[PDB]
Amino acid sequence: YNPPTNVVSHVNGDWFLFGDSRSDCNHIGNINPHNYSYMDLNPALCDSGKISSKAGNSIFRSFHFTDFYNYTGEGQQIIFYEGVNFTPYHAFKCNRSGSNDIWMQNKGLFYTQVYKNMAVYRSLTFVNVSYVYNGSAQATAFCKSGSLVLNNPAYIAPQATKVEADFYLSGCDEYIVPLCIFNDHSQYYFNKDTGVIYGLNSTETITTGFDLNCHYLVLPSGNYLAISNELLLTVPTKAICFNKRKDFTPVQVVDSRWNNARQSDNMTAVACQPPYCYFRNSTTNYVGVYDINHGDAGFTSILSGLLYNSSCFSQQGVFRYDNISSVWPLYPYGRCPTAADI
Amino acid sequence: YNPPTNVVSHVNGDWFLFGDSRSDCNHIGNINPHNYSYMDLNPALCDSGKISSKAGNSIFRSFHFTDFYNYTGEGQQIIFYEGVNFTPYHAFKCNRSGSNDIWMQNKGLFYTQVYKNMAVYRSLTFVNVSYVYNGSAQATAFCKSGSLVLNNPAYIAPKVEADFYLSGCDEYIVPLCIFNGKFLSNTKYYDHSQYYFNKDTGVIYGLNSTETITGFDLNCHYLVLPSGNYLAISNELLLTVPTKAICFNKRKDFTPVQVVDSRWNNARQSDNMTAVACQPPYCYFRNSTTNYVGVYDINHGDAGFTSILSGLLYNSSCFSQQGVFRYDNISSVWPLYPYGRCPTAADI
Ligand SMILES: *[C@@H]1O[C@H](CO)[C@@H](O[C@@H]2O[C@H](CO)[C@@H](O[C@@H]3O[C@H](CO[C@H]4O[C@H](CO[C@H]5O[C@H](CO)[C@@H](O)[C@H](O)[C@@H]5O)[C@@H](O)[C@H](O)[C@@H]4O)[C@@H](O)[C@H](O[C@H]4O[C@H](CO)[C@@H](O)[C@H](O)[C@@H]4O)[C@@H]3O)[C@H](O)[C@H]2NC(C)=O)[C@H](O)[C@H]1NC(C)=O
Ligand SMILES: *[C@@H]1O[C@H](CO)[C@@H](O[C@@H]2O[C@H](CO)[C@@H](O[C@@H]3O[C@H](CO[C@H]4O[C@H](CO)[C@@H](O)[C@H](O[C@H]5O[C@H](CO)[C@@H](O)[C@H](O)[C@@H]5O)[C@@H]4O)[C@@H](O)[C@H](O)[C@@H]3O)[C@H](O)[C@H]2NC(C)=O)[C@H](O)[C@H]1NC(C)=O
Ligand SMILES: *[C@@H]1O[C@H](CO)[C@@H](O[C@@H]2O[C@H](CO)[C@@H](O[C@@H]3O[C@H](CO)[C@@H](O)[C@H](O[C@H]4O[C@H](CO)[C@@H](O)[C@H](O)[C@@H]4O)[C@@H]3O)[C@H](O)[C@H]2NC(C)=O)[C@H](O)[C@H]1NC(C)=O
Ligand SMILES: *[C@@H]1O[C@H](CO)[C@@H](O[C@@H]2O[C@H](CO)[C@@H](O[C@@H]3O[C@H](CO)[C@@H](O)[C@H](O)[C@@H]3O)[C@H](O)[C@H]2NC(C)=O)[C@H](O)[C@H]1NC(C)=O
Ligand SMILES: *[C@@H]1O[C@H](CO)[C@@H](O[C@@H]2O[C@H](CO)[C@@H](O)[C@H](O)[C@H]2NC(C)=O)[C@H](O)[C@H]1NC(C)=O
Ligand SMILES: *[C@@H]1O[C@H](CO)[C@@H](O[C@@H]2O[C@H](CO)[C@@H](O)[C@H](O)[C@H]2NC(C)=O)[C@H](O)[C@H]1NC(C)=O
Ligand SMILES: *[C@@H]1O[C@H](CO)[C@@H](O[C@@H]2O[C@H](CO)[C@@H](O)[C@H](O)[C@H]2NC(C)=O)[C@H](O)[C@H]1NC(C)=O
Ligand SMILES: *[C@@H]1O[C@H](CO)[C@@H](O[C@@H]2O[C@H](CO)[C@@H](O)[C@H](O)[C@H]2NC(C)=O)[C@H](O)[C@H]1NC(C)=O
Ligand SMILES: *[C@@H]1O[C@H](CO)[C@@H](O[C@@H]2O[C@H](CO)[C@@H](O)[C@H](O)[C@H]2NC(C)=O)[C@H](O)[C@H]1NC(C)=O
Ligand SMILES: *[C@@H]1O[C@H](CO)[C@@H](O[C@@H]2O[C@H](CO)[C@@H](O)[C@H](O)[C@H]2NC(C)=O)[C@H](O)[C@H]1NC(C)=O
Ligand SMILES: *[C@@H]1O[C@H](CO)[C@@H](O)[C@H](O)[C@H]1NC(C)=O
Ligand SMILES: *[C@@H]1O[C@H](CO)[C@@H](O)[C@H](O)[C@H]1NC(C)=O
Ligand SMILES: *[C@@H]1O[C@H](CO)[C@@H](O)[C@H](O)[C@H]1NC(C)=O
Ligand SMILES: *[C@@H]1O[C@H](CO)[C@@H](O)[C@H](O)[C@H]1NC(C)=O
Ligand SMILES: *[C@@H]1O[C@H](CO)[C@@H](O)[C@H](O)[C@H]1NC(C)=O
Ligand SMILES: *[C@@H]1O[C@H](CO)[C@@H](O)[C@H](O)[C@H]1NC(C)=O
Ligand SMILES: *[C@@H]1O[C@H](CO)[C@@H](O)[C@H](O)[C@H]1NC(C)=O
Ligand SMILES: *[C@@H]1O[C@H](CO)[C@@H](O)[C@H](O)[C@H]1NC(C)=O
Ligand SMILES: *[C@@H]1O[C@H](CO)[C@@H](O)[C@H](O)[C@H]1NC(C)=O
Ligand SMILES: *[C@@H]1O[C@H](CO)[C@@H](O)[C@H](O)[C@H]1NC(C)=O
Repeated sequence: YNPPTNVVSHVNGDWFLFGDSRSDCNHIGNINPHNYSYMDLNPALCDSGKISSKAGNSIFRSFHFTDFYNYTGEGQQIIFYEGVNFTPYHAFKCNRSGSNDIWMQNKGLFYTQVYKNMAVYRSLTFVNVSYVYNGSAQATAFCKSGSLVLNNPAYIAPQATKVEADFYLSGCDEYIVPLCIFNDHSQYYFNKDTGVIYGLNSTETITTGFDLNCHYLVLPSGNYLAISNELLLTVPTKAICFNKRKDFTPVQVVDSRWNNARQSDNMTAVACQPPYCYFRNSTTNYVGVYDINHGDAGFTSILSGLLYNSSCFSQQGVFRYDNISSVWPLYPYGRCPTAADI
Repeated sequence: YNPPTNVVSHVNGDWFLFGDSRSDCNHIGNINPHNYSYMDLNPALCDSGKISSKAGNSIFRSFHFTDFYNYTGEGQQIIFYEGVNFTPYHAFKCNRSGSNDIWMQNKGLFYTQVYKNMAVYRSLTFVNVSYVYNGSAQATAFCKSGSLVLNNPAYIAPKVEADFYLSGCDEYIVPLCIFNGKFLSNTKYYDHSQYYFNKDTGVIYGLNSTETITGFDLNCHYLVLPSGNYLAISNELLLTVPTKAICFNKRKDFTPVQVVDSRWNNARQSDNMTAVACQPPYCYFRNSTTNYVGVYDINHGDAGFTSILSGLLYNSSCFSQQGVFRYDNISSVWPLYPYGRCPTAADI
């Protein structure tokens, strides 16, 4: 009896968690009353030095908006428990005429690149992208909804019939940058070292509004050039920074959603696929004790696997022991049991 | 005893092999004496319906050149035993001051896409890519060496552009290439420059040239694209456009492919580009520990590789970096990046 269990865990001590208030030990200082029941993470892991988490935030939210947290962490086995802090609930769009679906599509495309690459790099952090433009027209902040203000990519208008800007990716093995457009102007990023050109022409669509479509390029270091044919130019101000190549190690991603009253999405589930990712989810509504949206038994149970080492990680779940079981593990990592007759 | 064995094999009947003369059951017709000793494949498999192979050819060779074979096959587990038919032995380059190194770079990048994608598609074949160019110039063939004449991408020379279409597949591999370095024109130097543009998604893929350490030849990138209506655009005098594509069909659960090293006898220079292309988790690389010494002639019918292919004569439970474990119950080593039903190395 060694069943596949619905938890995130680790083979050894070499792991790292990226999360939000539900695993942010520092949030307790900002709330009254002061206790840890808002967390799904067990408080014994607070001192572990293996968690980079921030209340109200997500990796995607930090990537695109001024509400920035510098998520930073290193490990062989990466675990994610965030994403909810940019959801349909927030109803983000650039204008009144925008579309939240475009932004849900972006969320899904972004996290796909995060997960794929964190299966091959130990280290994730942010860097500020140095960009230079001689057409000093400032940035406008041309995309706002409530307290969410877009600052990556930056907008540049022309001031002192074609606009360009230089940017520089440095210090990391590989970087994610956003390349975006509103769905008649084109947008190119050009690597001057390699000669590779990435671009986006604008084209209409039938079932959406009018908002910023982003693609997330996984780029090398180099001296780049952002170019545009018409008036507006978009350029990266932030990048996910990948370091320290490792043997392929699937990441673990926990479903980050609200209580059913608020509207959530399944874009991290879409992004999380085999062989690079295992998706864990409770079989219940998120019903928190601190408030309705924080401190749930189902998700506390999933995260409880971080309190011990486990042998084998599979699509069905985690097997603690490496010898025998009654189910064949799919897409395994670690020392895995057989389910043959012996 | 259940060790990781050095063979290519299959979990069940659902498999397919892509290869060359060393698994070409026809060809016996075109040689004298008529003996199957030239193959590393076992003749018993000749009527399996699961081999697409052609003597003298390789997938990369058919992709790029006039010497075309329509490689075609479908299976959950895919095995490749080809590649040697484009090697430094052939010493290909376009012009006088060309570079084979560039074409090995090209080889490595092509097979990287082939193996990655045959991990997630059942069916592989070739489609001809039809293109419309409205100028007077023809698709001329200026880049060849021996009996190898480049026909993909095409090469048009009178801003010039041409339509092209990707139909018949879920996804396609097409070449986007340029010549390295800056070409001269009326004192002023200019950069080689080619874009492809999807008119539906709006995505623009492009290449411009740069200075890199002599050896001026065609640098290709191999884009994995969806069906749609495309535009090939040039900012230089010359236009390049895809004439063939690798055609992927029938999405499948992730199933690592198996690649067998394809080299010559050591008297001829081979390359390791398929090894570089074959990496975990999407590919397992099998190679013998000896020099290729063939029996029909020096380059055909080797013991080491005949041994590796013999695993196709039976079903095997578990596939891993170290090799194929036949049985799914118990073993002495822990399988790395396993596929199938794998044994434990634990003490019961
Ligand atoms: C070299 O020779 C080979 C062999 O003669 C030639 O190979 C053939 O190439 C042609 C293209 O020239 C291919 O046609 C296309 O096939 C696609 C796939 O069709 C099959 O799969 C479809 C979907 O399968 C999925 O669903 C089923 C459930 O129903 C599952 O079983 C399966 O697992 C999948 O999940 C099936 O619907 C279909 O019946 C086939 O089984 C098609 O998608 C493709 O359609 C395009 O064109 C259509 C117009 O006819 C149009 O309707 C569509 O819009 C679409 O754009 C098209 O039919 C052959 O598949 C291919 N055969 C083989 C054996 O490889 C090759 O052309 C030749 N090359 C040269 C250069 O000469
Ligand atoms: C992760 O896990 C959770 C739990 O398994 C998944 O939650 C389900 O999410 C799907 C997709 O969004 C929902 O599908 C909707 O179903 C609606 C009708 O469903 C009724 O039937 C269910 C009983 O068979 C019942 O559970 C459900 O009520 C639930 O939500 C109520 C919220 O007001 C709450 O009062 C109840 O306590 C109960 O929890 C409904 O009566 C349908 O109208 C929609 O169109 C849509 O199809 C499921 O309902 C969700 N189920 C639960 C229990 O929350 C979640 O999708 C998983 N995440 C990912 C990313 O896959
Ligand atoms: C598949 O398997 C076969 C056998 O396992 C394997 O064959 C080996 O290939 C390599 C590379 O072609 C050969 O390596 C050479 O070995 C000799 C000594 O016998 C060395 O002196 C050579 O040294 C070179 O590299 C040095 C680096 O410091 C240079 O200084 C020097 O100038 C030389 O160029 C060279 O490495 C090896 O002999 C064969 N062995 C056999 C038994 O054939 C093949 O490489 C494998 N294929 C792949 C893709 O891995
Ligand atoms: C070369 O000249 C031909 C003229 O024969 C140009 O043909 C044009 O091709 C485009 C793209 O296929 C056609 O547009 C398409 O129209 C259909 C239906 O209207 C639509 O379904 C497609 O989405 C697309 O919009 C266009 O009609 C056609 N023009 C004519 C006059 O027939 C072609 O553009 C030229 N190619 C180059 C590279 O200059
Ligand atoms: C899981 O295994 C790891 C080894 O990778 C253990 O980590 C060690 O924990 C002790 C504390 O008792 C430290 O002194 C070591 O420095 C740790 N090493 C590393 C690499 O973190 C960990 O204790 C194990 N967990 C459990 C619950 O036994
Ligand atoms: C990169 O950019 C961010 C955002 O502007 C900088 O974050 C600010 O840093 C200052 C000084 O540490 C703080 O006072 C602010 O509170 C920070 N803002 C936020 C939203 O966190 C960051 O300093 C920059 N980092 C580097 C290395 O240049
Ligand atoms: C996020 O935090 C990390 C971790 O401190 C920062 O990493 C430092 O980056 C600088 C270069 O700007 C290096 O010289 C340091 O050695 C790095 N680490 C430390 C501990 O000093 C990273 O720059 C931060 N990113 C942002 C956008 O603020
Ligand atoms: C931590 O404090 C919170 C207060 O927010 C406590 O939450 C209570 O949970 C129980 C569950 O039965 C309810 O009876 C209360 O109504 C909850 N109060 C609120 C405001 O949500 C929680 O019990 C405390 N836990 C510890 C260990 O101190
Ligand atoms: C794709 O293009 C190739 C051009 O090489 C076609 O193959 C040739 O077809 C002609 C006419 O049947 C034959 O006489 C030649 O022998 C073929 N050449 C080679 C190298 O095999 C092929 O028929 C085209 N396929 C489709 C479906 O149009
Ligand atoms: C598989 O491994 C587990 C993990 O050690 C074994 O569990 C032990 O089983 C013995 C039976 O004699 C118990 O007394 C111990 O309490 C268990 N130890 C632990 C640490 O859980 C299990 O027996 C092994 N199964 C087989 C068939 O070899
Ligand atoms: C979109 O938002 C920007 C500022 O975020 C604003 O300048 C602009 O007026 C808005 N668009 C429309 C159509 O009002
Ligand atoms: C902006 O001007 C500086 C010199 O003042 C130059 O070095 C830089 O490359 C310019 N950027 C662009 C995009 O032209
Ligand atoms: C792409 O959009 C630009 C507008 O900036 C336009 O000039 C061009 O015509 C479009 N692409 C093509 C292939 O026509
Ligand atoms: C995500 O939700 C969409 C809603 O239409 C659904 O079609 C899709 O199957 C879902 N994907 C996953 C991975 O849950
Ligand atoms: C596993 O069981 C099978 C019987 O079908 C056979 O290979 C052998 O008995 C077992 N393996 C070993 C190594 O004993
Ligand atoms: C074919 O060649 C092999 C290798 O020399 C030889 O042993 C065998 O006898 C040959 N078969 C026939 C039918 O001549
Ligand atoms: C490349 O070779 C062709 C003939 O194959 C020759 O005419 C041409 O001049 C060469 N290219 C250049 C740039 O000189
Ligand atoms: C590449 O080269 C052409 C000239 O050959 C130049 O006009 C074009 O702007 C370059 N492409 C990019 C993206 O800068
Ligand atoms: C291929 O060959 C080069 C040396 O020419 C070597 O550096 C590289 O690591 C080799 N790769 C493999 C997979 O054998
Ligand atoms: C492998 O299994 C299939 C059934 O899935 C069977 O028909 C076939 O004969 C087996 N192959 C061999 C070589 O025994």
